[PDB]
Amino acid sequence: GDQRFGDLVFRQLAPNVWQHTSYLDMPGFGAVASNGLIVRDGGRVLVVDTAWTDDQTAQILNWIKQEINLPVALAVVTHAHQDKMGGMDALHAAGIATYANALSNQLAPQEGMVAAQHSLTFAANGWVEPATAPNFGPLKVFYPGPGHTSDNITVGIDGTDIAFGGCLIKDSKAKSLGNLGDADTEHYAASARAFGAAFPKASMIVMSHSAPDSRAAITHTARMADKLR
Ligand SMILES: C[C@H](CS)C(=O)N1CCc2ccccc2[C@@H]1C(=O)O
Ligand SMILES: [Zn+2]
Ligand SMILES: [Zn+2]
Repeated sequence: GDQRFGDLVFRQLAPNVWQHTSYLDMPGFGAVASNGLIVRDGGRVLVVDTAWTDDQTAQILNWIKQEINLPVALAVVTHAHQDKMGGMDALHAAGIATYANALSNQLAPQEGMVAAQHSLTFAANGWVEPATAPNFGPLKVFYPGPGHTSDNITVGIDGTDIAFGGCLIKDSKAKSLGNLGDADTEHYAASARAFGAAFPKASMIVMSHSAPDSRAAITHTARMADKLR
C-alpha cells in the first residue's frame, strides 16, 4: 500500500483520499516522517500540509500530476512548523492558493516559514468562519484550542471516515507528547478532546508523525496531556 515516489511515500486511505509522507533528518533522532493529505474533490485536488522542503513538496505535486492529473485548487497548512509549512514556496510557484490559521501566518516569519497567502479565522467554538475558507469542498477545518502549538488546526474530510489531527494528536502507543517548547500544557488536554468531539464520525485518525490510528489516538493524547496539568 505504501507507494514510493522519489523520496516520498503515498498511501491511499479512501477512494478520493491519500496520505503523503516525507522525511527529514532530525539529527540524533532519525529521519522523521511527516504526513499530510491529498483529497480529490470532483475535478480538482486539495492538499493538507506541505512536505518538509520545497523539493519534497514539488514531488507531491508531481505525484498528483501522474496519479490524479487534475489541478490543485488550494492547500491548507496546519501550523507554523517546518514539517507542515516548509514547502510553501513550491505551492506558490505552482500557482496554488494557500491557507493557514491567521496566527500561523503571523508566526511564520519568526519560525523561518513563508506565510500562506490567505488567513483562516475561527468562531469561539473552533469552527472555521466560512468566508475565510472559500472553495474548501469536503475539507472541514476546526481550531481545537492551543495544544501542540498555539496555532494548530485540524481538518475533517466530509463523506469519509477520516479526520486529520496534524501534530496535535499522537498515536495510541506514543510515549510522550514530544517537544513542548511551543506547547500550551494547560490547554492541550481540552484541545485534544475538542478535536475528537468536532469529528465524531471519524474512525480513522490521521496524524503527522505516526501511521493512521483509531480514535484511541485521541484518548491517549488527551490522557498524556492530562498528566501535564
Ligand atoms: C519539526 C517537528 C515539528 S512538529 C518536530 O518538532 N518534531 C517532529 C517529530 C519528532 C520526532 C523525533 C524527535 C523530535 C520530533 C519533534 C517533536 O514533535 O518533538
Ligand atoms: Zn509542530
Ligand atoms: Zn510535526
